[PDB]
Amino acid sequence: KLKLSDWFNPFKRPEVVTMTKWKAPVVWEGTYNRAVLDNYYAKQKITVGLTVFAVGRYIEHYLEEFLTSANKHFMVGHPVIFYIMVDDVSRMPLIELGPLRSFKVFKIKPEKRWQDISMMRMKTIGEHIVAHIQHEVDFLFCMDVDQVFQDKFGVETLGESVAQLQAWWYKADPNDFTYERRKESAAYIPFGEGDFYYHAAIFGGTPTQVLNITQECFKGILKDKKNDIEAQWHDESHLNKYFLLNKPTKILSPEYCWDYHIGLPADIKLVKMSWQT
Ligand SMILES: O=c1ccn([C@@H]2O[C@H](COP(=O)(O)OP(=O)(O)O[C@H]3O[C@H](CO)[C@H](O)[C@H](O)[C@H]3O)[C@@H](O)[C@H]2O)c(=O)[nH]1
Ligand SMILES: *[C@@H]1O[C@H](CO)[C@H](O)[C@H](O)[C@H]1O
Ligand SMILES: [Hg+2]
Ligand SMILES: [Mn+2]
Repeated sequence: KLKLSDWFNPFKRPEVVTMTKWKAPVVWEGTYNRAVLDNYYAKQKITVGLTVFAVGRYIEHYLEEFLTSANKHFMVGHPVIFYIMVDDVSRMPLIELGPLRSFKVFKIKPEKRWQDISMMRMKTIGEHIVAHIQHEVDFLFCMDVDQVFQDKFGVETLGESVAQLQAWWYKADPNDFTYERRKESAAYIPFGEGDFYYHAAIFGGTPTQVLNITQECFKGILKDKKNDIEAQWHDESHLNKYFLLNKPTKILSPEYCWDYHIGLPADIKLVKMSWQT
C-alpha cells in the first residue's frame, strides 16, 4: 500500500532523468519525501542490512571511516545490521555504534589477486543471504569499503533491486559505456544494447533479489573463468550485464556515490556518499 506519487515528485528536477523507459524512478536530491517514507517504513518495522568487505590494507585505510560514516548517515532511525567480512578480525576497528545499529563480523579467506577479492564477494554474499541475511532483514545493500557517507542515505533508496548510476557515465551515451564487448564474456553487451552503466560500488534490493543478482554474477564470473577470460571491469561488468537482462526497480543518481574528482556539477544538488581519498 505505497505509491510512487506518495513520495516521489520528478518535476522537482526536470533537467535530469527521473524516470526510465520502464517506469522505474531515478532518485535525485529534492525529488523525494523522506519524512513520509520514514514514517511509512518505521510502521512496518523494516530493517536494513549492509554488507561490506575489507581484506588486507583496505581494513586500516577504509573500514573505520566507512563504519563511522554509515553509523551516522545510513537509514538513520531504522534498525540496521552491518555485515563486516574481513580476512583478519584482530585488525578489525571497533567503533562505537549509535541507536538502531548493531553488527556481525565474519572472517573470510583472502584471495591473492584483488580482482578476485572483489569478485569472490558475489559468492560470499550469496552464501550469507541463504544462511542468515534472508531471515534478518527486509532490504540489503552491498557496498565497497573505500567509500564514505557524506549525508543522509535514507529509505528513499529502498526497492526490490536498486542500482547505482556510475558517476562518470550517467550523462554519457551507451556505446561509450565500458561494458564488456568481447562476445567471449558472459558479461557481453552488444554495441546496440544497454540502458545505463551502473556502478558496482553500491547495489541492493531485497535479500531474494540480491541473492539472484549475486548468483547470476558469480556464475558469469565462473563461466568466464573456465573460458580463460576476464571481463574488463570484472564483477561490475557482470552486474551491468545482469542489470540489462533484469532492469532495476529503482536507480540512484550519482549524488549517492559521487567522485569529487569529477568536480561538482550543477546537476548534483546534495552528495549522500562519495568515493574515498
Ligand atoms: O586489496 C583490496 C582491494 C579491494 N578490496 C575490496 O574490493 C572492493 C573493490 O575495491 P576497489 O577495486 O579498490 O574499488 P574500484 O576499482 O573502484 O571498484 C570498482 O570496480 C571493481 C572491479 O574492478 C568492483 O566491481 C567494485 O564493486 C567497483 O566499485 C571493495 O569492497 C574493497 O574493500 C579489498 O578487500 N582488498
Ligand atoms: C566501473 O568501471 C569504471 C571504468 O569506467 C572504473 O573501473 C570503476 O572503478 C568501476 O566502478
Ligand atoms: Hg583493490
Ligand atoms: Mn571502490
